[PDB]
Amino acid sequence: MTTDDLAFDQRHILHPYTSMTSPLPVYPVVSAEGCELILSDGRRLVDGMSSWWAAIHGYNHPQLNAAMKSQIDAMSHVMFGGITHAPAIELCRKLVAMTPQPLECVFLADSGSVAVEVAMKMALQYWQAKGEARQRFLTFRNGYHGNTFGAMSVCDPNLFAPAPQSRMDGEWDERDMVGFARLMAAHRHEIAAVIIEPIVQGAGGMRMYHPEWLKRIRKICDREGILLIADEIATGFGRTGKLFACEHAEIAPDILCLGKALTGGTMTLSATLTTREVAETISNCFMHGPTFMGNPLACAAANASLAILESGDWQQQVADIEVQLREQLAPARDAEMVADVRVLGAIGVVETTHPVNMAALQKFFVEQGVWIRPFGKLIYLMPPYIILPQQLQRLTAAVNRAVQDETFFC
Amino acid sequence: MTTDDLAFDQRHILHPYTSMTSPLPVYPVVSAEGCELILSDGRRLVDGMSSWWAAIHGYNHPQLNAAMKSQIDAMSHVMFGGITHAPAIELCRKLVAMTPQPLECVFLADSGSVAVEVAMKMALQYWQAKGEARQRFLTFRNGYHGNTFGAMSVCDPENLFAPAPQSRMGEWDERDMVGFARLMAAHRHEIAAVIIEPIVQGAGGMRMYHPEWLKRIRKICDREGILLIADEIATGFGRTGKLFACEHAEIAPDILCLGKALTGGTMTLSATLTTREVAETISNGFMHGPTFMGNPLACAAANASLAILESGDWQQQVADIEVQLREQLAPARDAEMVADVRVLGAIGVVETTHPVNMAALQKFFVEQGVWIRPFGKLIYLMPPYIILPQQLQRLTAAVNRAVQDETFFCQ
Ligand code: NA
Ligand code: NA
Repeated sequence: MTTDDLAFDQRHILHPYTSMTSPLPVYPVVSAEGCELILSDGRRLVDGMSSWWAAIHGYNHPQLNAAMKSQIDAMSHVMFGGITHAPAIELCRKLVAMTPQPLECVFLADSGSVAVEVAMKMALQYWQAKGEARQRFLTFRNGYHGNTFGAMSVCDPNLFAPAPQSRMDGEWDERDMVGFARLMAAHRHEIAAVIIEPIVQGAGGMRMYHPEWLKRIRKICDREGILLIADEIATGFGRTGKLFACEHAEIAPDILCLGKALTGGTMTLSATLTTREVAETISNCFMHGPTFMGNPLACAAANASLAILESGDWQQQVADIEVQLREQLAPARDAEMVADVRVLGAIGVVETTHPVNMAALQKFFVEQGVWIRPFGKLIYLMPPYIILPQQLQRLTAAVNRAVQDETFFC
Repeated sequence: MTTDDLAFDQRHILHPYTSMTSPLPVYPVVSAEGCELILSDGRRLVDGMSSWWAAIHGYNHPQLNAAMKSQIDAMSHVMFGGITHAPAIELCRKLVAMTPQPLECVFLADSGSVAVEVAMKMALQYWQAKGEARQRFLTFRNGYHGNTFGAMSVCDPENLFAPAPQSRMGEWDERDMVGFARLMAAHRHEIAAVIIEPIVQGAGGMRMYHPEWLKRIRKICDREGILLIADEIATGFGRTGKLFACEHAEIAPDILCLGKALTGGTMTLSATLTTREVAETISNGFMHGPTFMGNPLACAAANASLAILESGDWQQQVADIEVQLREQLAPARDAEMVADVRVLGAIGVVETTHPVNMAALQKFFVEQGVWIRPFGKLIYLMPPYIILPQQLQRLTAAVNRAVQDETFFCQ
């Protein structure tokens, strides 16, 4: 990559959440292996982000590589309309078996937002088939479910209950419920579904709430006849310490959305699983179909990623990561720029009192030989499960150092 | 693929537009090469669909394959936030260079529907930035722009819907404009953008209309200061006989959407291009970012796919496909089940008077050693540009056979 290459990027290529008139530096990566990103100039960086949740087995993993290459030798893509193939079947089997008993019907899609839209369309068609006037969704404030038109309608600015005040680390307080009870009482009759991110509210605040909330929501839904949609696009596949974050409340949703880590972070794929009751009611078809539904290559990558998780090794890896993050992020509770430190599984969050200075903190991080990407008042880690203790220690040392003074804040 | 495997597919895997209470048969594909799909039972089928527009170079293409394998060797994925990489830069260079001059800012995304949602959002953020109350989109009836909620608000039934373009790809009839002008006069103050598929309305009826429509729409938008969104997710990359269908009218939109054939049908990827005016104007007031934005593997596949097109061979491959389709579909105009026949580039459409029987028709095609996937009252062909004449002949003969009587119709 030349500097002329980098100039073209600034002038012509839009990047996520960022100006075309004031783009900040972007770093050129040429390759990646294990837990390291390799920059154009040869510098190797320990990845603390898993490229946004997804790369749980890291990069250039031999099992993912082999599977993707083999699939390419067979066929990279073929349409799913009237057709089926081994990768899609092998994947859907693993998905049905690893999720709660009632979730046995699979709608594969391309992106998470699209998987959420499918979930919403599923809830709307469901009630319409019963002849009921239910077009409204009840969600939490601070929630995040995607970029698209429908996904945006249930995002922190339908009906919005307050964000869950009670914590995963701490105690349950009953006052938390008053707002969601008030909303449901007033609206039980027009509500099609409650859509929520279980335990961890990712993009909306990296909040971790007490599992009693999920227990409570599940019973209220059962009682009123209302559908529950669990958005696990960020939480699935072992990130919070359990395979799926719902397991934390011992509950099953009516509709489950998955993505990000599904393919081991090699390429995009998503899935929306539901119950037979929902799947059959709607057909009495579900009106949906992305062009690349069931992509064999993305399914093959996903199958190999799940096979690595079938060993169970991730449980110990994630538990170890949890203990190391708690121990090593704790000192930050004492720095002047930190407001809160919270860990669950392989998620380590240091919330600050003032917002960060993106360009400056990013450079500091790259200088430390680590890749860490902050947003707002949050400096967080979500590393790959195969990260070595030495590598994890480099990440926490860098975070602890960043919050030592106001050099990198505002 | 065992039978247990096939049974699990039927009871647990949703397929596009198709019931889970009354599922219809599906065919197990184990591999694909050239212009052929290979079933589990060993049967080879000539593909007439390009896996819905996308696989313009067929399957197991040695150049596409080596490119993908090489990128997997470097890295299949890395986040695009704060990071850039060779595959995305090379791709955006090609996209900017091959599209009309004003289109120079690229937003890479995953699926077509998302690319469209991005365009709509751009149009809204834009007027908001200029401080204009503009929240209506004006579109054509019979349009298709994707499956997400925003995309559906401009799919044929609050937005404005002008009558479906009547003049055919045919002489022009000024009366065709009455419905469109009326809406414009009444709501010109409130319209954020006009959004249409150029020349070919795909999923909404495989309709083929007159390029004068684009000249007029471009001129009217110019005059009122309204944004023009051209959805070329289906028509892009040579399909209609020109590189982009907008070329038929030698017009440039303010916003351009691309997908499907962008990667040569190896994996999903999409892109929305717009002008500097739009990108600078939503910037001095863009709120979008899919997780896998800029995915290196998909970008590498698109680079190798665009490199094949760089040779220019598609132009004559498509011209020859068009001559063959017109000649070989002509006999369908003598069949009792046909309502209309129309051809443009490597697209051949036989519209029927009654809806097809999917299960029965699909099986018939498979027995003829061809893969053709109809829908509603349309039996159409969009083959890979590399299809051999003997292969295209097998497709057109199967279509002609299918429309001779009631057999494969209704249900
Ligand atoms: Na299950
Ligand atoms: Na251009």
